[PDB]
Amino acid sequence: MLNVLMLGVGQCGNRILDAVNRQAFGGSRLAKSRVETIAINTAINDLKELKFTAAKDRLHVPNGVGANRSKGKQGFWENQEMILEEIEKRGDFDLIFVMTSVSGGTGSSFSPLMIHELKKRYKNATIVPIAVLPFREEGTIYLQNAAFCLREMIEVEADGMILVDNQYLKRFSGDIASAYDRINTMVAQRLLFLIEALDSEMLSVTDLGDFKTVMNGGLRMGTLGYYQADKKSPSIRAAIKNSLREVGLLYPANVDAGEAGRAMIVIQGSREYLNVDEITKEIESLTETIGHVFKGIVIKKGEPRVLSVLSLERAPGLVELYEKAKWAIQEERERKDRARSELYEAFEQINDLEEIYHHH
Ligand SMILES: Nc1nc2c(ncn2[C@@H]2O[C@H](COP(=O)(O)OP(=O)(O)O)[C@@H](O)[C@H]2O)c(=O)[nH]1
Repeated sequence: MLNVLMLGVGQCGNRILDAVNRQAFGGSRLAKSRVETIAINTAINDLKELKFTAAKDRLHVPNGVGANRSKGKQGFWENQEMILEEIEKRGDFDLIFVMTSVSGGTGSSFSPLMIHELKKRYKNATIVPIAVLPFREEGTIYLQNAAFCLREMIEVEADGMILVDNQYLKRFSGDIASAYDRINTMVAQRLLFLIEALDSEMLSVTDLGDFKTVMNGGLRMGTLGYYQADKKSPSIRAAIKNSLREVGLLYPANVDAGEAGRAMIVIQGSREYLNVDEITKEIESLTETIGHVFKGIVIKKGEPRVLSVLSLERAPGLVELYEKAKWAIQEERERKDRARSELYEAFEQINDLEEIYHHH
């Protein structure tokens, strides 16, 4: 009943979309809503490396952006109609995910621009960016791009934003390909669960209302939490708590500290595991630390799993990111003053030397 569009923009966005398509193939098999996916990139090598995305869903936008957001923005304007045309060919959508890193040149610049245009064309749509944050010790440009991208995302007034923190989720040491795969798999798993949840309880598109209410609360930024219980311990209470603890989140929000203002908790699993009274009692507990909590139960054969959609009131982790971008930009300037300073100093040294020379 739900028309969903997923747009993976830039390399990171492309790879997340590919993980979505990967996992979606498995979901399709079990089945015995329309979900469109477009991977958008200015680098054709990236689109070539995709493995589970149909050729028709790979959109090359000609023309080198690198990590230059200015060039990215220019690139978008030059190809804006072509990009939007590709989207409009696929009909109407009720729900749009725009997936990108905030640190590159293509994803981070196209995405806020694209959302602006999409909001005009699909006024009734729920449009949700999935914003992937850089590794802590990624370079200066990555941090700077991140800071300005996040600003534009808020400015463009989408329906909230799901934060994905590469640093917190970072695994496999120097094996960045494995790190990306773990992260991308977690994002895709959560998004697919989210879409399933929204689609199964749906009688009308206005049923996206509660989700929008959460996403538009507080800072208008949030994240997804997740926990799959095992057969041994199917406790819903534990399952609910574990999806709300940092280790369960895509971004390390501290729920116990009251950083989350709103939440949607979805419990999915075999009917025999689902005690409505118990679930209700657990949700009531959350209102201690979380202002408004909505809940959904989805019956589907399996050991229970929980998805949490959190909305943030506070995000100290993002402030830390901003300060590091700031510290970075500044250090480059001081490095340029010390060079001018030693050069001025050298000239004064030479003057004394020449003056000593002319006196002999
Ligand atoms: N989680 C995740 N992060 C990625 C992936 N690829 C790149 N990144 C991160 O995304 C940022 C680079 O942006 P990228 O999408 O590669 O640049 P773009 O193609 O110009 O938009 C850096 O912070 C990378 O660490 C990926 O597959 N998964």
